Amino acid sequence: EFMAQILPIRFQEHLQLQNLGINPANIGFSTLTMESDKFICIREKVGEQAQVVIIDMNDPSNPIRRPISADSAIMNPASKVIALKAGKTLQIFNIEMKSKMKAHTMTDDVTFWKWISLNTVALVTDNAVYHWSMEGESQPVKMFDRHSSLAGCQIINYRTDAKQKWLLLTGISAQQNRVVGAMQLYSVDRKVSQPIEGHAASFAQFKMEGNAEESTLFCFAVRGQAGGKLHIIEVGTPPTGNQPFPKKAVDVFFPPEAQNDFPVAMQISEKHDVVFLITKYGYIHLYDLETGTCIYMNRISGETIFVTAPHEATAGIIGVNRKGQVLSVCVEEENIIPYITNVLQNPDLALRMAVRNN
Ligand SMILES: O=C1N=C(NS(=O)(=O)c2ccc3ccccc3c2)S/C1=C\c1ccccc1Oc1ccccc1
Repeated sequence: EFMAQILPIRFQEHLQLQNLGINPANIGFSTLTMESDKFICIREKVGEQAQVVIIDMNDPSNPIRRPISADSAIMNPASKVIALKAGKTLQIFNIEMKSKMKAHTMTDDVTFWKWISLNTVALVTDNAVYHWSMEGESQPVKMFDRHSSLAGCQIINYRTDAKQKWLLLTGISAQQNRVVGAMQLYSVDRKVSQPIEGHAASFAQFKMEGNAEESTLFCFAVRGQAGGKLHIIEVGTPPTGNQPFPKKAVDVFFPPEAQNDFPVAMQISEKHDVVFLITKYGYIHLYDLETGTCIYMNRISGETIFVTAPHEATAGIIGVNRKGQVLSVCVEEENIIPYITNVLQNPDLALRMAVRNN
């Protein structure tokens, strides 16, 4: 209780989507996308008519709404560009210039897709993953074939390292009354896949003390038969001159009343070298990227948070919950080291954080 009033985080509510004319039935994974902190896109069928709604997070009181039919709609992370699909037909549309950009017809249905950069869409079929540039004439390019361990899964995420050399596909399945995560880590250079049991993950770049060059880290969290675990590992050849990053493995805690909770989302602060982990029940956890030390845990949402993105300005995490609350969490930069000193009583981490300068 000493200094218990000083949190290491700042929680913020940004929006309530039901106050912006969004039907609650459409606030969910199949109909609402948030590919970055810049936009939220919702598909709604008002009467017999399919509509696409775009909320510009910089102008949220003026949603853009159009009678456009699509099975899925994802805004570009940065520009006023949208990808739409209808069956096997994909199109990318330049909203700003009110013009079509690119189109492609697949032979296999796309069951999941996501923007992975300012200019590339990843496409997941039942049997493969493709990357499609929004520029130029190029067709999607196959990156890898799907591993059998993901067969029949609901795909929930796809993401890459910054250099697009380490690719990660995540799915879940219902095995009796358990939700089991299955990941496929693919190395572009080695042309090798590794199946991993995991629920949520991210990549990060991290410059170790004593090294001149960044390490590419892969962090994943799982709740399996052994309970909750978080792993932080370097992937790929360490830059010449670097020492290797020692792999970290730490517990992920669930209270006794939360036996059916599990990880659903992860984002990593570039600036603060902190991992944000969100659970199905609406808990957030913070871990130190370097050591895996658990900094903080709390239940921040009464409803499941079903989509997240980096929150750029604060190097935090932003998300939408099933009632339509748009919320974020970030490090509170002036309070985190007091909290580490006096509540965690971890002066090694207090020092290491100040030395990084944060
Ligand atoms: O009615 C329209 N209203 C618009 N306004 S907008 O550009 O600000 C805008 C705004 C929001 C959008 C959301 C999703 C997809 C496109 C959008 C475009 S463009 C248009 C028709 C149109 C124009 C050019 C070529 C074809 C057109 O028809 C379709 C376009 C995409 C999918 C299906 C049909």
